[PDB]
Amino acid sequence: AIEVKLANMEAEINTLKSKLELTNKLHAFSMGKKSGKKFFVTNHERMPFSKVKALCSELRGTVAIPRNAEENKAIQEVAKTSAFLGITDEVTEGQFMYVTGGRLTYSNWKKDEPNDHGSGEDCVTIVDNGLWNDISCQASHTAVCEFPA
Amino acid sequence: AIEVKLANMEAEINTLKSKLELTNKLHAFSMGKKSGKKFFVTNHERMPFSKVKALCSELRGTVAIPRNAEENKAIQEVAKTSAFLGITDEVTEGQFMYVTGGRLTYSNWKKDEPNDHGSGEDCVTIVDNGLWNDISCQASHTAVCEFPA
Amino acid sequence: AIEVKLANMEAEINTLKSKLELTNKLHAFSMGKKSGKKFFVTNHERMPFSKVKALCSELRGTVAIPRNAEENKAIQEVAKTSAFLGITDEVTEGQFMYVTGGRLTYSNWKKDEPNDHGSGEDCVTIVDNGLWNDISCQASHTAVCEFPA
Ligand SMILES: [Ca+2]
Ligand SMILES: [Ca+2]
Ligand SMILES: [Ca+2]
Ligand SMILES: [Ca+2]
Ligand SMILES: [Ca+2]
Ligand SMILES: [Ca+2]
Ligand SMILES: [Ca+2]
Ligand SMILES: [Ca+2]
Ligand SMILES: [Ca+2]
Ligand SMILES: [Cl-]
Ligand SMILES: [Cl-]
Ligand SMILES: [Cl-]
Repeated sequence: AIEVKLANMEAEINTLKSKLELTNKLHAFSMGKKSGKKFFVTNHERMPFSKVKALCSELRGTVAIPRNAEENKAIQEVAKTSAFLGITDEVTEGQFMYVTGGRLTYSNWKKDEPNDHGSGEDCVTIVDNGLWNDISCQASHTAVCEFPA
Repeated sequence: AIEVKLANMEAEINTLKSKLELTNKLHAFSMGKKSGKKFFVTNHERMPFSKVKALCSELRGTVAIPRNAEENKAIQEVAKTSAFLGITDEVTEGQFMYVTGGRLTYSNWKKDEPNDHGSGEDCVTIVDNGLWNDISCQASHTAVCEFPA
Repeated sequence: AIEVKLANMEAEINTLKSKLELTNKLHAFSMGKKSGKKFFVTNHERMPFSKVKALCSELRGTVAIPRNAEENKAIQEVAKTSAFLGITDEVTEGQFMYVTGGRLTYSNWKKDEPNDHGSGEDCVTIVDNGLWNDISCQASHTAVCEFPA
């Protein structure tokens, strides 16, 4: 009977949706996602900023953005090496903004940074001791993505 | 036409279900699951026992339970820090039972434990060297869930 | 109704397929998959060659095979200990072949290897120098699976 088969199909699809959600929750938990907190993931690959943005966007995340000290430390831990943050002053020199919009608030700049060095630096990397340095968007640093809480 | 479309979609569905099962298999393997052994996993978050139970049930798992010295060792290495076990003596003082049911088979109490210290301690935690200490269920410890072999 | 519901379910199936693809991409990323590069994964379990092949087969992968020094180094780093490679001379003693078919191209044999020692050695393990040694297929070494670039 077509209708009974259609109803079973709806149930099969709803069951699959729920199982996929469960799979997504288990993976986030295994990646260290804390309850009600956003999480960070890296493949430890170094690449220019444009590639990190593309990669994270493709995974439905964004380049990691430290909004506070705890998150900064979490990102530093995940990365292990220098890594790009989702913060740049490409739109207007001197005004750092998050890739997702809004003016930069919390910061952890190394002493004497940002300094738009040489020909100019519009991207930001979390470096030694978790401090920040503005650097060329064309330089290759570790790709760290963040996913919603 | 319609009956054919429906049959073709039932086939796509079966294939998708098998593909998701694969994703689950590969994820567990990547997280260290050994052939024929229970899969133990943590996000390294410390919280009260009530929360651990809720979290593990939310992922369709259960709070980690060491049924023997080998599983106890496995849990010890996953947790790294003090972690709640799925065991309590909430029914009868001194009678430790698994949250999933039954009397405790294996145990690894630390010297002078269990002591039901102070106002009482009805939960259990695996601590240094993998030894056990009873503790208040309200205290916050690492959340470690288990999934079937 | 019938046809509308059937059309909706096709949309649901395609949406679910896209979501599962996303989940697989994100899991590959967390597993360390580098852009356009093949990747290796291990659960750190040690088992006989027969079991490694069966396990990787279940996961839709293959026993890790280094096609060059780069891949050889990657497998060495994932395994951490001796691990089996998808290379054997089981068919014809002395002529090592990939389990995936074809004659062994790249090789990194330790001096004096392969020597089919004692009772016989038909499988190959990448040792703690990246160098290779032929060994009994019955011996238990780390299972490292390889997935496509
Ligand atoms: Ca500029
Ligand atoms: Ca600038
Ligand atoms: Ca700078
Ligand atoms: Ca009590
Ligand atoms: Ca007690
Ligand atoms: Ca105690
Ligand atoms: Ca032989
Ligand atoms: Ca041989
Ligand atoms: Ca040998
Ligand atoms: Cl720049
Ligand atoms: Cl208690
Ligand atoms: Cl052999």
